[PDB]
Amino acid sequence: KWTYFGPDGENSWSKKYPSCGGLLQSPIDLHSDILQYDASLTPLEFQGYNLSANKQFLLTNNGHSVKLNLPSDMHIQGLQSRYSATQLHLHWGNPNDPHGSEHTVSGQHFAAELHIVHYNSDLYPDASTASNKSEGLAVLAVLIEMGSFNPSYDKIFSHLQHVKYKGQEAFVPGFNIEELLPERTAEYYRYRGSLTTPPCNPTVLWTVFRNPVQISQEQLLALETALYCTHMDDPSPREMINNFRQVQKFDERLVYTSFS
Amino acid sequence: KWTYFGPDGENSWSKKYPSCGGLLQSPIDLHSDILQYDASLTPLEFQGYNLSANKQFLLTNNGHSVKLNLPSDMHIQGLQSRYSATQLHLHWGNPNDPHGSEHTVSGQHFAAELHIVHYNSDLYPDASTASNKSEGLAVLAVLIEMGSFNPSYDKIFSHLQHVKYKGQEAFVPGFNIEELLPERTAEYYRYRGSLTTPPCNPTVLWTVFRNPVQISQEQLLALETALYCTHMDDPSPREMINNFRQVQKFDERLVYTSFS
Amino acid sequence: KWTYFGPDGENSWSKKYPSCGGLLQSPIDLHSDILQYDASLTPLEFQGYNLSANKQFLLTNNGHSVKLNLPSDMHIQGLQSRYSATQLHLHWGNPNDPHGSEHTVSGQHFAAELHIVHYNSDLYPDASTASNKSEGLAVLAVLIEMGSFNPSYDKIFSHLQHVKYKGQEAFVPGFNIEELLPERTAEYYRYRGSLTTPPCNPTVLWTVFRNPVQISQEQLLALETALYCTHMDDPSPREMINNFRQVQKFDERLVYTSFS
Amino acid sequence: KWTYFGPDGENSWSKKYPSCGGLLQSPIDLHSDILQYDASLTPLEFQGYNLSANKQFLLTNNGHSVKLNLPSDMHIQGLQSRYSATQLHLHWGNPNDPHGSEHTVSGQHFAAELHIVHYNSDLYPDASTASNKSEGLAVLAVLIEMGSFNPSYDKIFSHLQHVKYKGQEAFVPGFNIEELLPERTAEYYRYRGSLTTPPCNPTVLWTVFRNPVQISQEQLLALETALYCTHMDDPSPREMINNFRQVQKFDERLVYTSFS
Ligand SMILES: Cc1cc(-c2ccc(S(N)(=O)=O)s2)cnc1-c1cccc2ncccc12
Ligand SMILES: Cc1cc(-c2ccc(S(N)(=O)=O)s2)cnc1-c1cccc2ncccc12
Ligand SMILES: Cc1cc(-c2ccc(S(N)(=O)=O)s2)cnc1-c1cccc2ncccc12
Ligand SMILES: Cc1cc(-c2ccc(S(N)(=O)=O)s2)cnc1-c1cccc2ncccc12
Ligand SMILES: [Zn+2]
Ligand SMILES: [Zn+2]
Ligand SMILES: [Zn+2]
Ligand SMILES: [Zn+2]
Repeated sequence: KWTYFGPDGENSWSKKYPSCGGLLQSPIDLHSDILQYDASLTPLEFQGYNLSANKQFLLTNNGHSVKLNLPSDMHIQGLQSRYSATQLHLHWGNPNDPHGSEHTVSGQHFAAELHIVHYNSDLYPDASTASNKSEGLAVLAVLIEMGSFNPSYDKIFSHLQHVKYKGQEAFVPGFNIEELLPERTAEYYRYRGSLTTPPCNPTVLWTVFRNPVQISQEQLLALETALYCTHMDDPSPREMINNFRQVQKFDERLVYTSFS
Repeated sequence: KWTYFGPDGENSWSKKYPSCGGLLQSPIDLHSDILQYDASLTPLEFQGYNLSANKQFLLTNNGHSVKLNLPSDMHIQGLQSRYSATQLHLHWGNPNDPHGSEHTVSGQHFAAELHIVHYNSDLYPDASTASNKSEGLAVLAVLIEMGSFNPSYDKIFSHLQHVKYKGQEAFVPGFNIEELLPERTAEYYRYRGSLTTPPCNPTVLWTVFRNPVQISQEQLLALETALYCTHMDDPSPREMINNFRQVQKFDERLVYTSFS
Repeated sequence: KWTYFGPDGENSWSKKYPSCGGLLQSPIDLHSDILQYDASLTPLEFQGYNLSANKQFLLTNNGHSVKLNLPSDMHIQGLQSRYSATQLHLHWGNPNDPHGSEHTVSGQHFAAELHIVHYNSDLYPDASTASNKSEGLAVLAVLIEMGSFNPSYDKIFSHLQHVKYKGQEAFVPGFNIEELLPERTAEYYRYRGSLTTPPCNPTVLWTVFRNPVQISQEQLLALETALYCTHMDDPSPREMINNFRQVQKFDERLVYTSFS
Repeated sequence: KWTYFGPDGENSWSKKYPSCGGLLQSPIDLHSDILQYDASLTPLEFQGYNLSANKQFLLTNNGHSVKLNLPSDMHIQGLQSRYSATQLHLHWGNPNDPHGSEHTVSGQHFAAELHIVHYNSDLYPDASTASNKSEGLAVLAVLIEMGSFNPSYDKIFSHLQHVKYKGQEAFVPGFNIEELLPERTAEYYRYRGSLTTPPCNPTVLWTVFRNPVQISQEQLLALETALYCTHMDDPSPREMINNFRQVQKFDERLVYTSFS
């Protein structure tokens, strides 16, 4: 058991999850002093992201985020190995302070953040295996700010009232996950990091796109208010808000950019 | 044993010091969504801050920071109690990333941060018994930015190369401590928080001045490069750099401002 | 009554020493699939390793290796028990194939290997008693590759031409044993294993440092050609070469690393 | 009784099978220091390897491997004597660590290894007579790696669910065995060695082909998960995994290559 608030909150993760107090922890603040252009970074190519409408995909409240399962025939090209998709999920703040991205840029929090998790499907049979091993995972991160209505993000958010509580589940018809990504995917930040939640394994290769996406005022408030961390009858219900980790120390180490 | 790096670093403080994973932790990011103007916040008066030039004051490398002992006849006027000074010390980054303040403003790290530590002398007989009790401590924070040489700060910094190693001490002739304070001390952020180092006692009334002071690049580099956490003859020395805590979650609370 | 070649070689050790065909045998091949990061592995401290230069320490050819006796005031700090030093020795190949390390990394042999042997002095009165008992021993392993001359190793290797035959003894003045260790001793592999020689007791907590040291081409050749397994007057001399065990099966088990 | 794990495992083979602790043991690591080009080595020709589809060949789980019986009208030309076939079988690792070849190349384990066993039909009347006599046996070894699906190897793998336990047998229709061999069979390593299982007779002339073949992830996982070392009625079942011998010392001896 771990939470984002109170006694089992993130300063206490290291007790049961020692890696949370270990190496290569994420997320981080992306600022000029630790950036470095790498001319050899190539654009990712996104394959099998256009999910068939006649198929459906499981959405789950896992008590920490809302999660959509993704098929292993969905994959990224442009890394050392083929990585196949396993799931995506989100991180957000709260109505009084709607800044709940994990990564920050020059000290600025965005409204929210999308993570699309992949496992090394050349080396490893499944995400389970891959999660605590070298070269294990590749996570794509999209920064989300307030703006115009996003019909693509609403393909997820229109389902939130069916996964209000921990353990609940709902099917979503296939849509084009590539619509979730920003402008000019070629431009990104890349560094070696970790899971941002327990167990905090340092097995993730991070790609954070430079350019944010927009969702409406209304869409963001919906996401911040829809969900609970607790089961259909915990005596003490807890709202799912502020489900992001504080940025970590990042000392004598480098984040590589595909832009100058 | 605690540090700012490695297995004894801040994510693991909670394992030896339970308060570091509890409530009311410092430091924090000061941003609009959690600020509120409070016109009842009156100017502090700084009494006995003009230390006798004929007296000397102990400077010490304690392995975590550099610390100057302060006399009990030094005190803050204008709080519910009189608070008497006990010591001051600093926090800083590193030459490759010179942004090591503890508190941030709108996401932005300053170069360094000065802390003038006081205890409630009305209620308690010394800082020791005040430290972990209600209304025990008040800390004044000055944010420090790189720019102009600062003669007053140099009355401390000129002694740095003579306390390079843990346990070493020097004497500092009395000078006017009020000269370390920024302009318009009437303007400040106020909130209830904690020590930013173990034991992380949540017993601190924080006053962070609105306006930064400046020190020279040269002053900053001396601060960032002169000092070691280790004793003189340790075969493997460790540099005293990045001795600041990351900002903490601050939800469902307000910081009060004396300026609008 | 055992060798590293022919009928009394390692496939036959189990006929004379039951533990050599038992569980938890060393050495092993260190490869990604059986590695796991463990943030709980903190740095050892090497205490009393700076041996008095006014003292001398017995170096012996015992017919299997060259051995340096070590004082019991020398010890490892940072394990559950104190482990006190008893001897160090080496393992090597031969000039025709100079890859005689015991542990391998991703299949690759290094030139040679140093073992520094310690016993659990909290639990047990001497190394003799600890040798075949629970948590009895702890061995530090340094992988040795051929490269730059090493003055510290030469404090040993300079005496080799005076212990050429079995039973012969020389005195080595005290020097700093820490100088035999590599860079970044905080980085290591840890696993539960056995003596690599008869009687092969499965009582050893192994720490293999991640990073090798270098010794010169000339130092390596002296190690591989100076010593004999036989007594001086024996008309049939056998050269002390290839005195390393092959790697053992390692299944249903993990090696824990302090690095990722 | 002998096994690849625990107290009857490979370090104990010598107790009842003396030759396992003897001369000329296999397998070995093939690395530059012990290789020598030999221009007189000629290519093998493979005769009667295209087995009639109208005949049947017995597949058996023998408790140590899966074996396919072969006819003696299958032979190799290109050695000193005609060698005629008796069986083929395989060696493999386990799902967590899918590296179970017997021979290694520059320290690298491949996924698995195929052995095609032949006996000297010029000198001896049958494989049994030949097995423990001078010039008795010749074994071809093919190294196997993860890659594309291999429909030729599936002519074996598709019958595995019929031989899950020791003693169980199934007939396989003839296919072309030459389909199991890699590209450029003319390039190979040759050396004098032994059976890699008890009784470890030193009577094998080994040919290991330079180039590996590929099978899919699913085929390799199939092979590693299908079979048991124990009978139908064993109360203590054991999965058939890691059925490969560790590499042997190879001192004062040469492997000859057909390529330079
Ligand atoms: C692949 C995976 C990612 C995650 C993630 C946690 C946090 C992230 S995030 N915030 O993108 O860094 S991804 C959690 N669990 C698994 C996972 C998936 C499937 C089986 C697992 N078995 C053991 C441990 C973890 C397993
Ligand atoms: C009051 C006090 C605060 C602190 C502080 C640690 C960190 C801060 S900071 N970073 O301003 O929050 S203040 C350290 N020592 C004492 C202190 C001062 C004097 C005597 C003490 N005796 C026992 C324990 C602590 C004593
Ligand atoms: C504790 C010990 C380990 C060893 C070792 C044999 C092999 C290793 S190695 N290759 O590090 O695994 S360490 C040798 N001698 C002693 C030892 C040391 C001192 C007294 C002894 N008395 C009886 C038996 C052994 C004694
Ligand atoms: C059973 C057997 C195994 C082997 C082999 C055992 C291991 C290998 S391998 N792993 O290719 O080196 S080949 C060779 N010939 C025979 C053989 C085959 C047929 C009859 C026999 N009679 C007596 C002894 C051996 C006989
Ligand atoms: Zn995430
Ligand atoms: Zn402070
Ligand atoms: Zn040894
Ligand atoms: Zn075989």
